[PDB]
Amino acid sequence: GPHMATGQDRVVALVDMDCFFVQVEQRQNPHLRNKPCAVVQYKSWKGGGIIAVSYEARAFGVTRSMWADDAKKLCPDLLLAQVRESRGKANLTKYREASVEVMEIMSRFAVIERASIDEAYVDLTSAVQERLQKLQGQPISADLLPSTYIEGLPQGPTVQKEGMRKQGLFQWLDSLQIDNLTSPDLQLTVGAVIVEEMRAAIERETGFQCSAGISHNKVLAKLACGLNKPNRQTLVSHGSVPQLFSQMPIRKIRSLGGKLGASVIEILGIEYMGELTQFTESQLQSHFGEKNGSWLYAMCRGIEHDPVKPRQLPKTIGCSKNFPGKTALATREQVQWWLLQLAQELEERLTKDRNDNDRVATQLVVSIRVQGDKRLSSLRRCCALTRYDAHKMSHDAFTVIKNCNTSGIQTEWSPPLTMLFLCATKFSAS
DNA sequence: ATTATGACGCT
DNA sequence: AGCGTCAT
Ligand SMILES: Nc1nc2c(ncn2[C@H]2C[C@H](O)[C@@H](COP(=O)(O)NP(=O)(O)OP(=O)(O)O)O2)c(=O)[nH]1
Ligand SMILES: [Mn+2]
Ligand SMILES: [Mn+2]
Repeated sequence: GPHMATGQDRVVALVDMDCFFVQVEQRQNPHLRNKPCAVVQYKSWKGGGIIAVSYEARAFGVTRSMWADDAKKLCPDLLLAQVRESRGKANLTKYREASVEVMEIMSRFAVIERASIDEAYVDLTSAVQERLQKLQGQPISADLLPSTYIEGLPQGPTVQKEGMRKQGLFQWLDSLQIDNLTSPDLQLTVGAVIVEEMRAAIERETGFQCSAGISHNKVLAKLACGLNKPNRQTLVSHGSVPQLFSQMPIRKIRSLGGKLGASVIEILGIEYMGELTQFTESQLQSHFGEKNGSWLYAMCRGIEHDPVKPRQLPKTIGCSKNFPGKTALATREQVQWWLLQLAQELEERLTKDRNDNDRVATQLVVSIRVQGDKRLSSLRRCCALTRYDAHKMSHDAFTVIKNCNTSGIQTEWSPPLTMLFLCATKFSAS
């Protein structure tokens, strides 16, 4: 009872940009704004592959992973923007720079954890304590939460979406105890006020809209963020978890969408996250390992301890290109030329990183895939990265992979390569 | 012939 | 160190 810690110590937010690459292209080209729009890489094969979709286009069924030609079948008026091509490959520099814009704004409010190109976690615990001190017990006005949904409300005792949102927010605010500076629900609420301010700053200063989740940990904040996209934020309280999880398919929780989640479902004969509560911690550890079992036991009760890492910058800088079907690399000249192209992009990105961020990578990872292997990587080899020189990096990558070529002929490469990947890692302050 | 990444766990 | 998983 009283000693049963409830995972309510922290306030954590997850901010995720809406259809990010689409918004970057819509800012640049006003003709794409408020239209069914998608971003594609390449063009020749099936119109190119879609990686981002505006919410207008999603209404027609357009999705990530779809070929543009098929998307045009669903939505003939779909507008398309192509990712830049440099040195023969997709070049994502424009979106990385737009990402830095957003991350720098977020960092004004709190130390952030960059989780991807378009989303970051925020530990708002301390900022919430400060704003609570300033409030002096003043209640929180619904006017300060103009885009916030409270998950699970309204309940009990109404036709429009905004009306439902305000109804739920009113129920939430009317139930709040604002004389208690340690009430977790009050803390989440103040956290949501701060996130409204953060999202307002992002849109004012970049033109980009985002959604957000506010809860007591990273997994619940990420799930919350998804509930009311786009351009809205959602508060998931500790108390909302039993109802939320009672119908939540296990695969919706981050990290359970793959083989482990499928094993949970098959071994335990369950479907929803809430069903996990009936097992003991030892039972779950016995099926899924000590770490996974402890994580599942806590997570199905809304409890998770993974910290928001103080990390605004990526830990690695990498360059990769697939060579599918008949484009697979089958000569030594080909393999060398593409290693050079990747290494030249890598050198450019690394040199800009060193100038911006006062650090130097010290290890080069070379990964390849060979024809007939379904795995992502067929082989990974590291070597030393001592100079930011593309010619040296590509020569070193060739040296570490060249023993892969089973061809007796010096010129031919067999079996052909379906992927090259260069990744700079193990950064040190310079 | 989804593709270009990036994070992290395991042994 | 090299490989596998998860993500998207
Ligand atoms: N190159 C590449 N980029 C990708 C891929 N998948 C996503 N991206 C890029 C393009 C995406 O714009 C960006 C962020 O990924 P999300 O947050 O998962 N999707 P979004 O922000 O579009 O929509 P939502 O409003 O639902 O969050 O990552 C991929 O497979 N490859
Ligand atoms: Mn996004
Ligand atoms: Mn994202």
